[PDB]
Amino acid sequence: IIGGRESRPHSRPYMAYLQIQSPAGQSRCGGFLVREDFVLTAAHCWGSNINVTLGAHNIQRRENTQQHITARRAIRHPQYNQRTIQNDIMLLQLSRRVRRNRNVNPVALPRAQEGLRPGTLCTVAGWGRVSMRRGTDTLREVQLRVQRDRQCLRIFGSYDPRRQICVGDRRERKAAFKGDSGGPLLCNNVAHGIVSYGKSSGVPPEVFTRVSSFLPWIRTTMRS
Ligand SMILES: *P(=O)(O)[C@H](Cc1ccccc1)NC(=O)[C@@H]1CCCN1C(=O)[C@@H](NC(=O)CCC(=O)O)C(C)C
Repeated sequence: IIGGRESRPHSRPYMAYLQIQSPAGQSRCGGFLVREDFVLTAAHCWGSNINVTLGAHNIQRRENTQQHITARRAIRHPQYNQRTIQNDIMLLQLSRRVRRNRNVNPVALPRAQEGLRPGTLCTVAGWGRVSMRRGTDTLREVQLRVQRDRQCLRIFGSYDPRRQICVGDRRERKAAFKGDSGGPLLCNNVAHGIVSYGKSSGVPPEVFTRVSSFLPWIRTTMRS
């Protein structure tokens, strides 16, 4: 997270930290709990072995609020396109349900087909880098403004307004960045987006997967 602030500890109980493949550091992403046994994240964060940490603030410390659970299945959307980074969404079915408590609980999802007005203020959180030079050990967050699709439509070749959201005012140095992929974009306390990609500079606007477009697939995968 660039341009944000450290989150009040344990105030976003749905946040998940993903350790992808061995050794401990092969790759990292964020995610968010959507049910006691399921975490939503970005498909590009896929790995053969994924260790999910819930209840954390400082991911470099053994905190007593932390629950570490391995992902039993990592279900990438069927049409995920690694080249264009399209349909960048994945469900992680946990090997055991989390023990639900104040520090560990699911976030609300939007209703299907629910859109979002440009200009809307949303919050994104994560353990990603804060600059090209440094990272963070603790959770941070920042408020970003929803942009007109039109703007991303002209900046990123493979942008699809029906499945993605254009996010962040170029005028502010605020953005999700490396390591924040898979994290949620919370708009009025509902998880509307998933951090997907942007410019290597970290300069906004950037692209988030639009969760409300995948509700039927989400619901099918968790039910079935
Ligand atoms: P996530 O893995 O932590 C990451 C998050 C991010 C957000 C905004 C800016 C930079 C990073 N996502 C990625 O690294 C994704 C997934 C692999 C490719 N990708 C990138 O976003 C890349 N950018 C693009 O392909 C667009 C480049 C452009 O139009 O300039 C690179 C690797 C940053």
